[PDB]
Amino acid sequence: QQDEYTSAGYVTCWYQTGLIVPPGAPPSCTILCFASACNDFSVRNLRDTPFIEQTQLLQ
Amino acid sequence: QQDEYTSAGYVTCWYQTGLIVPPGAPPSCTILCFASACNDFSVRNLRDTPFIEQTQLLQ
Repeated sequence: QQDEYTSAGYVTCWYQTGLIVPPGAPPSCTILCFASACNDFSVRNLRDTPFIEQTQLLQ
Repeated sequence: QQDEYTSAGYVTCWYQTGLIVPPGAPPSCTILCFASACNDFSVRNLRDTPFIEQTQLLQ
C-alpha cells in the first residue's frame, strides 16, 4: 500500500519514428503488456487480501 | 496389376487451417505432386508393356 513516502516512479511509452504500415496491411495494431517479477523479488509480511470477502457461512 | 487382394490403401489431403493470403497476393495457388520410390524398392518379374503397340513393320 505505497504512500507518497516509499512510492515508485511513473512508467511511460512514446513514439520514436511512427509506425510505418504498407498499403496491403491494416494501419492499426495491438500491443499487450506482460508483467512478472525478476529473479530478485522478496515479500516481508503476511496479511488478509482486501479483494475477496464473505457475508455468512455459505452453504 | 493390383487386385482386391494385394491392393494398396487410399491417400488423401485435407485443409487444417485454411490458406490465409494477404490483400496484395492472388487468393488461388497451385500445388504439384512429385512421386519417386524410396531407396528400398524392388521389381520381381519382366513382361510386355501394355502401353505401346504396333500394327505392321513400320517403314
